[PDB]
Amino acid sequence: DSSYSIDVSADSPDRYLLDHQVDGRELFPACGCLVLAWKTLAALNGRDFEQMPVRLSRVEIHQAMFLPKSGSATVTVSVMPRTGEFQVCENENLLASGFVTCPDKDVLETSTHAQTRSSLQDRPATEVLTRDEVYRELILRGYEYGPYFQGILRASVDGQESEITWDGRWVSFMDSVLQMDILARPGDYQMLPIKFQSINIDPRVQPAAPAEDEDVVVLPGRFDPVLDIVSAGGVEIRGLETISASRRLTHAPEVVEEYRFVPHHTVDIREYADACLAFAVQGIKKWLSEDKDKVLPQKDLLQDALGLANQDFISAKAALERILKQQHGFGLFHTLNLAFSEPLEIGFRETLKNKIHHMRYDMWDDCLMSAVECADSLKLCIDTVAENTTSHIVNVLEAGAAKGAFYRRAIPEALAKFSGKDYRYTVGDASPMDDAKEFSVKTLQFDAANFPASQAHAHDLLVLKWVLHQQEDLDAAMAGFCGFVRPGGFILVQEFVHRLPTLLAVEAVTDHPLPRDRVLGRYYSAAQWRELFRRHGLVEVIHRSDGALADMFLLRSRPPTVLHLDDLSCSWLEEVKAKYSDLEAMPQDARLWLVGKSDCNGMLGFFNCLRQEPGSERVRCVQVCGDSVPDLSPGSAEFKYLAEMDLAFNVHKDGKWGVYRHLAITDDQRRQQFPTEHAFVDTLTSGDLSTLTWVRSPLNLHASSEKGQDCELCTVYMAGVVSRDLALACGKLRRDELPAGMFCKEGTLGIEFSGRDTKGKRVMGLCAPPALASSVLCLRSSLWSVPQHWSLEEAATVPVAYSTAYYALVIRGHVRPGDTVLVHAGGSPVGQAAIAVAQSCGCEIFISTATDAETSSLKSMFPRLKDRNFCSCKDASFERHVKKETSGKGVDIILNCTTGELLGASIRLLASRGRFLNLAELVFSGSGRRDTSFHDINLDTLIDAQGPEWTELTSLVQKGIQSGLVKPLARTVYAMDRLVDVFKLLEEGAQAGKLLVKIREEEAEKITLPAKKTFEAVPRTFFHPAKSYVIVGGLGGFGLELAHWMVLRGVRKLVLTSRNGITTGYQTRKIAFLRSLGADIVVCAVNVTSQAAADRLVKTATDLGPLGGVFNLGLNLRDALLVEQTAENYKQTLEAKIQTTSLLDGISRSPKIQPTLDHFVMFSSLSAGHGIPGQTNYGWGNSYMDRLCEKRRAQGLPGLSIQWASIADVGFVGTKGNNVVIEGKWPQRMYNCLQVCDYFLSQNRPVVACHVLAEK
Repeated sequence: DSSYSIDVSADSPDRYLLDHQVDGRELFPACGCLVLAWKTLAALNGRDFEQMPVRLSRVEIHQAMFLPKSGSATVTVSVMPRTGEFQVCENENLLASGFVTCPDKDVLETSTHAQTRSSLQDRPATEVLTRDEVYRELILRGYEYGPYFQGILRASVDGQESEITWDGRWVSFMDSVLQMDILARPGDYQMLPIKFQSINIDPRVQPAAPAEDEDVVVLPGRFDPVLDIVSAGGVEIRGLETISASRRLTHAPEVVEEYRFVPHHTVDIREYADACLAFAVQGIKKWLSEDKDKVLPQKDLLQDALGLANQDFISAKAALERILKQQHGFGLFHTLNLAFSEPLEIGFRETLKNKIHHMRYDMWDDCLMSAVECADSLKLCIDTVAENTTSHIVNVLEAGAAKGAFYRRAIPEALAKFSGKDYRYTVGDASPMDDAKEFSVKTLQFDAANFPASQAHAHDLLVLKWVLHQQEDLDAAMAGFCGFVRPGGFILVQEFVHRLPTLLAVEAVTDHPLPRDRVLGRYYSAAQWRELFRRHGLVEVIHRSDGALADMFLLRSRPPTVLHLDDLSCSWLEEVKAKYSDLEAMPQDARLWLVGKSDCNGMLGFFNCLRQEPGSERVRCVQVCGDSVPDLSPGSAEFKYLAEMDLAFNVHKDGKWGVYRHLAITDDQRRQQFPTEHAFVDTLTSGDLSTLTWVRSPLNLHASSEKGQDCELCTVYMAGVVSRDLALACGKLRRDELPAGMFCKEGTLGIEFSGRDTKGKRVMGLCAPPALASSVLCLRSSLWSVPQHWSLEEAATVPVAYSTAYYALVIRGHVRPGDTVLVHAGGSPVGQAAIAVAQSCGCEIFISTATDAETSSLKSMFPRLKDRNFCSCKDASFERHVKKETSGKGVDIILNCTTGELLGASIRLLASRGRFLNLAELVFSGSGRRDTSFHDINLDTLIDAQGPEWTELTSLVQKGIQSGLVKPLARTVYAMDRLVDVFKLLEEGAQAGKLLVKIREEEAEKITLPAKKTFEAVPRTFFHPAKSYVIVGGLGGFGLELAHWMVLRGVRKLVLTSRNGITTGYQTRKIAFLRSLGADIVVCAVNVTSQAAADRLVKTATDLGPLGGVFNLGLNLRDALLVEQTAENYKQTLEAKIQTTSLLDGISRSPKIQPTLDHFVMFSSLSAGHGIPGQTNYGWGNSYMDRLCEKRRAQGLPGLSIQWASIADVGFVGTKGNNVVIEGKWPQRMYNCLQVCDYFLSQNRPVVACHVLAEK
């Protein structure tokens, strides 16, 4: 137990160990455990770990320790003297094991140690990867190494020849070599090493450690793929079996949101409101009729309310009870019932008020009170305020916080999503507000006019939720509120207009009494509210209603210079550049009126970026879209109406004035299952059985034609489920473990199926994985015709069951007349199939049922079975029974299906020349029966590799079907929408025989067309393999990864267009990999700027195949403030987005390509939505692209514009470090970006956005 205490403090040597990060976690590298075992062996043998050649074999990695951010950890090492079986473990959980020894000269076997010349230099840059790209690949996979572990200086495109930087530390060097190995196997899944085969270290031949001044040593390293052996300097790693991992998003969830032009102006909420009004009216009538003790608070007020409403308790109570019954959250009625029905004796006020205070928490979340404060309206109001205040911090004050509790929904749904505009929010009310502790805010207690002068004019947004109908002197209270607001600030008001008597019942208790325009002495109408706002220097900028109770208003405290940027050739650039400095010298009461009315006027993004720059505060943008162009000439009624508000972002559309704002997309909308003609079940979050759901299938795209062999598309009617499907869905069996040919498939669940083939003839059989689906593309060789007298509910049981039975007993077991067959778990369908086959051959069968009901059922299903041929599988008793009944010889064919100690017991029953058919081996190898045989039976491999054996098996099962041998087993049909329960039951072990899923009900006729049907399924994104897609500028950083994802999703014909073509080595490696996946990548270098260039591009695409999509990913970054912006920069930036986009749009809507195009996509950036300082070219380009895509969708044809915040890894930000924050937007990962893109490609919205917020 040579314990090692590692330390990771600042001054400790091992600080570098914190550089080995894997998805934002400081994992202790396996190389560390290897080096620790090396040192332990060296110490135990009286040697130094720098001059002792070592060899670690059979190494296996169990767990990965998480290094503390700062502190120390303990790891023990326990090696055996003779065998050298080390065991590196910490605390109670083992980390790694294997054997470690010290061999003689015969330690290294590669000869790369002797080699000293590199030769990697003087090779064209197009054929060598530098450190930056070599580690860009690995960070893309998920390994994010720090500078100390970035121990690779150069690599070849083949990934074979490479250069390592030796600088003393052994762990860094070993992890560099392992990084070489990982680089040798491309992909997109976070590979995790588990088992090695041989790690030989020979420090003697290794070059000596550099001194401090001798910089580093460059060591050559080579990876031989024949044996899969990576050797650099003095190390030699071999084997490296690996598994997959499910990644771990390092940041907060991506905030998907759709751009939309938001204009200014459960139970049916109106019905709820009306019913509650009637209930309140009758309850007030009851109270007035039962007011003999004169205890009713302000009886005159409630009499007035009842009289105004006028203009049985059981009846209305039943009305509201029924309306509740037919139906989330119902608060108003519950509180009203509590209030009306309560002992009204002396002291009523305080007890009832305390009860109402208890219930206020539920009262907030009511489907009538919270009917107007939907996420949409709050986000609209808050973002309007945010983009109309010139400051990095926005102040918000909430008066009467206790009554309203606005923050409840304004902080976590409209403020917490702020990016680049910090929010300072404070509450105020005479009552304590400790309940606001969770939502961190500063408490400024007060209430009226005795208004704190400390915040005299230091607020931008004042919140008035149900606090405007409580004051008496509305004029003075308004004067105080308006004072509370900075000039140009906003006020949020939420009031009641209709159905006042209801909730007046409540206010008469909980609210302060008031005397008595004044509707009920306390309330004002909508028009009256607007009059009140008008009288007090306030213009209502937004008005939202709910039609029942509540109305929200966002109000603002009230020689123009127009500048029509109608031109799109950047003459406006010079015009505005000259006219915009004139604002600075001008007084602060004058603003610049930028007016844009063009076919695709792009001012939205341009101004969004320009706003950040200094001196832009007094600049107003006016975007005009659509016809009915408003009169924007100076002196026009529209212009007076606009200046009455003076809003930064004002847009016109459909004849109404609104604002182009972002709106969040709730998870209820990211899983809206749509109807599709084909679908297959899959697990969204791999490893969880609670997420199984139906996803659209690529067959819907008429991709049913398979190049290999001839295939037939069958319409499934009854899809079976096997233990294999559970093993895959749960996560016990990783996808990559499946045979090549099933890993590239669409899904991986379900094999058996049965239904009508083309022309309708009923068939059944196994197939590729995507069988548990509403349609399957079988290979025409795995199809048996359903006989008569066999309804499809029964044919779903023969396959897999009898297939495995025959394949085990006959094809491989070769059971003969005689011999003894031990069938474990005779209850399961495979057990019964094996019983049938074995009894057909005539052998003696020893069954091992688990329970007793299974024994009775089997005995009643098979007459010839006696009572001596049964055992108990649950416990290790079957061994005794089998050995006693068979005279100790032992059985011959053990169709075993158990594991663990039961497996050892089963192995200890096998007789000489015995065949152990393991359906699920380590113990077996140590057998003592001499001539034996062990057969691993995995039907998946046979299904994939349909050699002669598959045809022979098909023939055997068909011949059996012709006879009476095979017959359907016990079946348990489960409805379609019961996948989670079906899989859970399959996990439990209480499965009743077989398990099926009824996709479609069988019809009377025995041969007919399968009719039509639509299935609910979450839409995925798949591409037609016979089409061609162009990725303009796809050769950059994002483009390449988008192309790899595309090729994974089915694209086989690509045109990666770039400026100069292939320049670096990373592009060449990516091209080679994509072509290795079996795709046609015709890289061009056509800078699309004229009709001829685009025509040539389309000619290339068509020569590849019919054109289907165009993913424009080009960009040009000439960042510079508008005060010092040159026409050349604008031209160079727009020709990358505007010219190319316009030409592609013009050429893709021609008659010859329009009916074949479905994926016109333009990658944009948020710089058009949220602005970036001094990047107006990017903003104008992005705005134009978004407007073009909106026009496209309005006109038909596909259209899409995805606005990104910041992509990590690939971009230059990834090279400098994927942590730099811009406007508070963390650099988004890649795979998360790809998943968001996957959702975005298959949803009908013109322009969308996606950004990841950074920890403030």
